[PDB]
Amino acid sequence: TSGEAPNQALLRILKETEFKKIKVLGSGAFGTVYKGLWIPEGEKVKIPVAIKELTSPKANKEILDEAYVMASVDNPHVCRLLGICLTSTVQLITQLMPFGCLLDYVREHKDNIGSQYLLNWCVQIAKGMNYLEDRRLVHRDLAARNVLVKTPQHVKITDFGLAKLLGAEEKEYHAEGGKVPIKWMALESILHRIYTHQSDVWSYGVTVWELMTFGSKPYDGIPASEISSILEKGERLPQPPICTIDVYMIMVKCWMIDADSRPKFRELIIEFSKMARDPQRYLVIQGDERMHLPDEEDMDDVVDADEYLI
Ligand SMILES: COc1c(Cl)cccc1Nc1c(-c2ccncc2OCC(C)(C)OC)[nH]c2c1C(=O)NCC2
Repeated sequence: TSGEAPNQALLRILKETEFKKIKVLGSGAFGTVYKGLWIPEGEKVKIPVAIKELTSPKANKEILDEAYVMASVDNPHVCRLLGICLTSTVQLITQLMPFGCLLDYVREHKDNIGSQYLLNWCVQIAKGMNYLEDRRLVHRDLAARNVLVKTPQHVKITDFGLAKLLGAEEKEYHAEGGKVPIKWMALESILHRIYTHQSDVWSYGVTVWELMTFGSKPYDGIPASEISSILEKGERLPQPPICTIDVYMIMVKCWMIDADSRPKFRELIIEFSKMARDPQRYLVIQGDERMHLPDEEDMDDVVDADEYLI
C-alpha cells in the first residue's frame, strides 16, 4: 500500500569475543557506558568503541528501538551504530567519543574555549539535526549532555531513546506519559505532548544557551512543574554575557510561541556559519585570541570508526 521507503539499513551483530579491554566509563539515567576495543576478526584493525546497556524485556525492547534508529543514520555529526551484541543483555556498540559529552567539556575547559569552537559546535549540531530532519526523525532529547566530543573540533549527536520517526505526510508526534526533559522542550510539547522538528529547534536553542553559558543549568532552581507557566508569561532564558545580540536573537527565535516562526535547522547552519567566519564579532570572550584546544601496544592497528567502513 501507501507509505514510506524500505528501510534497508544493515544491523550488524557482533561477537562478544571481538571486544577487549572493557572498562567502565560512566553510568546514569542513560544506563551504563563502557569503553573497549572492537577487533573484527580477520582484519588487522583495532577500533576504540563505547558500549551501552540499560535484563528486563522492557529494557531489551527499548535498547532495540534505539538500535533501529541509529542503524538508519549516517552523518558525520550523528553517532553511528557499529552494531549490537546479543549477550545476557543487549548492548549497543558505537564509535568511542574520547572527550565525553559537550556539557561536561565546556564546564571543564571554560577558560580555554574560544568563539571559534563555540560557533563551530553550533554549526555541527545544526548540521546533524538538519540531517535527522531529512530522515524525518524528531530527536526529542537534544541537549548539551547528548552531544559527544570526538575531538574538540568534531562533535556528534547521541542518545536516541526518545527519537521518533515521523511517517510521510505526518507532521507531529503525539507522545504519552513519561519522564521528559521539561527545561529543553517547546511549550507545545510541555502543554500538549506535541513534538516536531520545530520543537527540536527549541531544544537546539536551549543547547546553544548551555554552551554559551559554559554549561549553566537552564532555569537553575526552578521546579520543572513551573516551566510551563513561566514560558506562558513570556519569560525566556537570559542573554549570556559573551553573546552579542546577533547570537542571542537567534536563540530567542528558537523559543517563539509560533513553532513555524522558529528558524529551520538549515537556516541555523547558514547563520552560524557566517558568524564562525568572524567569531570575535559575535562572541565576546575574555582572552579569546589566546586559547588552544587539543594505549601503546594497540597503536599500530588502531583505526577510528570514521575510517572503518563496511
Ligand atoms: C547512543 O549512542 C551510543 C551507543 Cl550506540 C553506544 C554507546 C554509547 C552511546 N552514546 C553515549 C555516550 C558515549 C558514546 C561514545 N563514546 C563515549 C561516550 O561517553 C560515555 C560517558 C558516560 C562519559 O558519557 C559522556 N555517553 C552517553 C551516551 C548516551 O546515549 N546518553 C548519555 C550518555
